[PDB]
This record gives sequence, C-alpha cells and structure tokens, in this order.
Amino acid sequence: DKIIHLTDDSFDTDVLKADGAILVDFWAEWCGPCKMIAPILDEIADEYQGKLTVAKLNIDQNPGTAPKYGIRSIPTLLLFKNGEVAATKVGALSKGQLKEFLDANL
Repeated sequence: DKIIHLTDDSFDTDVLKADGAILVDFWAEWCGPCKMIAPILDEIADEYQGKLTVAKLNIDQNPGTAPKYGIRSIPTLLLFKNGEVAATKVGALSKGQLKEFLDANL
C-alpha cells in the first residue's frame, strides 16, 4: 500500500535521490525470518507516514543491489538518509524493537 516496491533500476531514484529517511528491507521468499517481519513493515509504513518511507527489495528478482552494500545474510534492513547508510539491522526483530531502532536514528 505505502511500501515502495524496488528494483535494481529504481533503486537510485527511489532510495539514493529521495528526501528523508528510507528503510529498505533486503529479503527473499525462501527466507523464514524475512516472512516473519514482512507484516511489521506494513504497519510501520502507515504509522511513520510523513517521517519515513518503507521499501522492499527482493534479492532473487533484483540481484544487483545487495552486493553494493556487502549484505551477507537476510533479512537486512538499511536506513538511508540523503543517499548514505545511517544504520543497519541484520535478522528478525519485533515491531516494538523496530520502533526503537528507527527512533534511535530519526
């Protein structure tokens, strides 16, 4: 709904050239912890509307981007501000913890 669906080719304009904070979830359908956090991202997107944009990159349909960031495992969340990584988080976490993680960087 409010989650931007990324591609290797949309990444630059959607993430690097965007205004304000962007959380990007690197994920894949066969990744258990990834599916575990998928619904929390939908809720975060609605809730932080105006302060943050939430976005997903499926690494199977889009194999280009992950390596540019030295991503080793999934899920990995990168928080972008003004085209640079501000913070990252590897592996699953709760909704509550994700709010803590974002408040720490916004």
